[PDB]
Amino acid sequence: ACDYTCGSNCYSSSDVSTAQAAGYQLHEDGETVGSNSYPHKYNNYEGFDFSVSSPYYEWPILSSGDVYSGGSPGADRVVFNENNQLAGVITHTGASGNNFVECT
Ligand SMILES: Nc1nc2c(ncn2[C@@H]2O[C@H](CO)[C@@H](OP(=O)(O)O)[C@H]2O)c(=O)[nH]1
Ligand SMILES: [Ca+2]
Repeated sequence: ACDYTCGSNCYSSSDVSTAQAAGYQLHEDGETVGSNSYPHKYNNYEGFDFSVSSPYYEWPILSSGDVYSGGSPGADRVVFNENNQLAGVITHTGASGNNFVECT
């Protein structure tokens, strides 16, 4: 069974924790990756009821199981805070335009 389901993509906790770690590392180092420069702040315009505090940061998680290193980030994201706390897993799948919805 999936720990997180983003549209048709299925993630375990281990996929999440690996993505997140990659992301937080760049963050800590003040480096970015991709044309969209990940990781970058997540404003929470959506108003998700996250249980950890802001600031929030978004980082792609890939259905391939690989760590994001550039190119298309797909639709799914991990959201972490300043404390390397998992805020949640979100996606553009099933959300209009460029909005997000949560993975279930
Ligand atoms: N929809 C949305 N986009 C945000 C938010 N904070 C920053 N953005 C950025 O604005 C861009 C337009 O959605 C996004 O790129 P991305 O979602 O394709 O990765 C996202 O990184 C937020 O709270 N909601
Ligand atoms: Ca996996």
